[PDB]
Amino acid sequence: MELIKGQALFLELDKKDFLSLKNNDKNIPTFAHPKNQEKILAIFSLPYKNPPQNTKLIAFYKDKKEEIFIKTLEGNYKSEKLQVENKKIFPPKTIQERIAKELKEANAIYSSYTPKALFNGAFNIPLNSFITSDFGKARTFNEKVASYHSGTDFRAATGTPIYAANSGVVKIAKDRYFAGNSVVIDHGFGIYSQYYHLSKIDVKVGQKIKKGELIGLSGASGRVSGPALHFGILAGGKQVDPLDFVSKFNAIFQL
Ligand SMILES: NS(=O)(=O)c1ccc(CC(=O)NCC(=O)NO)cc1
Ligand SMILES: [Zn+2]
Repeated sequence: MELIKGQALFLELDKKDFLSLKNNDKNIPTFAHPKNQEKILAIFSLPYKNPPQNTKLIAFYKDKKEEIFIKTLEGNYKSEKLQVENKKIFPPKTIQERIAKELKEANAIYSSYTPKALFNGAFNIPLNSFITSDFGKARTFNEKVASYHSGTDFRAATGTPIYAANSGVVKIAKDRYFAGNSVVIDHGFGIYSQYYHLSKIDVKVGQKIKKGELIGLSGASGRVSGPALHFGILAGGKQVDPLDFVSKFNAIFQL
């Protein structure tokens, strides 16, 4: 198969006599294919930065092993050369400390696999706007990828209402350094949706939240380049293209 870097892929597999699905010694969780009962699903993601050229998964069954080969494609992401080498930058310890802590808090949350569906049918776009800045917009020195846009930015003046893309449980609901006023929702199966740079947070941590229910107001917090919404999806342990994901997810889980 072929998968563009920074995208997710729903794998279909026979349920009967299935034992495990592996990427070398790392396990990959599985879940019910909701319409077809003889099948199960797993989410596989390739990182945008530094993906392997090829990947080989193994679906072990009681009676046989089934291999899956996935070729890593490059896609057609927008990309600009960097003038100045990125290098190490030297923030104050006070900030270093905050970042490093908020990172730990994030990694703990994103490696807390919920093995049931908390969602309710398809995802909807968090607001009825348009994309100002695409996912995957990269900045490169020597065609090595230094950074990229980990989400997608919608047009939103400060105070534009934002709605949960799908049902779930709120895991983050506070101001953070890079993300500004962040909200992150666990939808189950390692699928998290992200809403950043809010001007206002209207939810707590631990709160069960309905699809289309209000989670906050768009803003510009922690954002250099003005008011907007930054929407993100983490799935199969990686930041991925949110619209591409939504479209694949919905194709399967449509109400
Ligand atoms: N979920 S998390 O581990 O806290 C995280 C993911 C991605 C980013 C990346 C970012 O902040 N991009 C900002 C931006 O340019 N918006 O227009 C931060 C934080
Ligand atoms: Zn953004």
